[PDB]
Amino acid sequence: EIVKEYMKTQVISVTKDAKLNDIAKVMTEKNIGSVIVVDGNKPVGIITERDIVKAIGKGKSLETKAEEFMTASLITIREDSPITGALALMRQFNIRHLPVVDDKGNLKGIISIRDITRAIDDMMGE
Amino acid sequence: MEEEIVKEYMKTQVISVTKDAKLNDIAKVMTEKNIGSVIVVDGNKPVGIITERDIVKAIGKGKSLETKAEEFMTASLITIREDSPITGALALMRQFNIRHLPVVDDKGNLKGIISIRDITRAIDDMF
Amino acid sequence: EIVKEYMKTQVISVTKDAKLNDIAKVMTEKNIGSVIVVDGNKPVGIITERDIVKAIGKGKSLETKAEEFMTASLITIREDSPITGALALMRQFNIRHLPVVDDKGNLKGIISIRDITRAIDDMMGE
Amino acid sequence: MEEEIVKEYMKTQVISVTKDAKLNDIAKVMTEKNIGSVIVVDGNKPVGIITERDIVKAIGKGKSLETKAEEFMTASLITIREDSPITGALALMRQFNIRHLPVVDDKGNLKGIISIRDITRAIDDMF
Repeated sequence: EIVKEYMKTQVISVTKDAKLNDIAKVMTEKNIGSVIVVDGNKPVGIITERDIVKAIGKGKSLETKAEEFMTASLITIREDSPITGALALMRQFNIRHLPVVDDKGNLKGIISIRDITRAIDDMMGE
Repeated sequence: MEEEIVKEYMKTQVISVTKDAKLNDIAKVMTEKNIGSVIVVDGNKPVGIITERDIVKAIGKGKSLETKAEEFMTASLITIREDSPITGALALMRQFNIRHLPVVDDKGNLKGIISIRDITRAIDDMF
Repeated sequence: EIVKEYMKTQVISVTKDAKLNDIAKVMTEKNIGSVIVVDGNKPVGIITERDIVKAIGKGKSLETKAEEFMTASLITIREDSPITGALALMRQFNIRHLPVVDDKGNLKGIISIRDITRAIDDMMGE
Repeated sequence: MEEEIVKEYMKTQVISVTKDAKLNDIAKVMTEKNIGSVIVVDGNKPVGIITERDIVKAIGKGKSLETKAEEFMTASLITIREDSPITGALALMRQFNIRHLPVVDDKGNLKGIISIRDITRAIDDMF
């Protein structure tokens, strides 16, 4: 089983200077719970619904920039990689989400631990 | 065997906020308690629920940090008494196509939350 | 949801005087884990793989008759009944299996608690 | 984070019978311990497994009550060390398309049983 068959297809992202309220609006209209923060050319972080609640919960304003409340992270994975490969990286880098790119580097999707345990559920004798 | 009752399978010590609690204070509770939702109460009685998504949605709609709970929560008055048999909670969940139900006492006050998973565990238990 | 959509289709049964070793042979060839014991016209009990192991485990011989090691029970349910109806009977009569019959009384199948919890799993917003 | 290891998620205190144990004695253990299967060992080392179905099958094939464990068990030498990382057990399960694995110590002796559900729980835990 590969990342591609379990990741959530998603090419939308937001810049490191994007505003929290604007980010929230994108996620709401696109109907997504997580989003990759890119420093123009590459992913530099991830933002989930929990990160937005936590940011407000810590005293940050609705204008706070993405880079100030996202989970900073540079690691990515190829969509062709085995899911167990994604699991290993999430563990080693302590992250619940992985931006998924192609052989060229273009952002294709995002895969999370939920997807991993799911793929496991889908896969036996006693 | 006798019927198992909600009270013995519900998750107690749930977190709630009043219907006029402000968005920022609610986000603060969820952040400090590390939870993904809270029950909104009106004088101890459940009137809705606020999830992380409800918060993000309200912000994405331009609501300020002072927005009251009742203005952006998911409204719901569906509840089940703690003295109710397990299957009673099940019948209510099916009827309203929902996985969780606030649990109240005979006076209508919030006591806990029971989920569809709690129900199957109760079935497994008695068997 | 009704019993019929979750029960295991099965019209085979064994008599109350049937021998344990013969019962075991039927279940093995038909590849089933449970079986209804009938007193000719109606169900009078149930026999599962566990009952056969338990019978041997208690000192009974391979020749032991069905009625001597089965779970005695006369209750049945219609295949058209709602699953919650099956759950109620299993609870009230303390049994993990229910012989399923039709409007005429013919043995159609057997439904167990596993089927019930399964049907529940298959069925929502948060 | 470091890798979780089999030892911390395996079910210990499992029941085993020797490879020459008789069918009736094995059935007696399973009945008295109220379990659905036992590990068959050869000098503490796992050589197979006997489930309720294996017992019924042997009887249905005319085997007597004195039939030895090794004659009707499901033979299997696939095992995983208790010091192994969780994913190691996972890789072995996938490879052999099986949901459970006997766990042994460095000397090959039976210590427990780890299942695919234990693996997902370990994943949920560390996350």
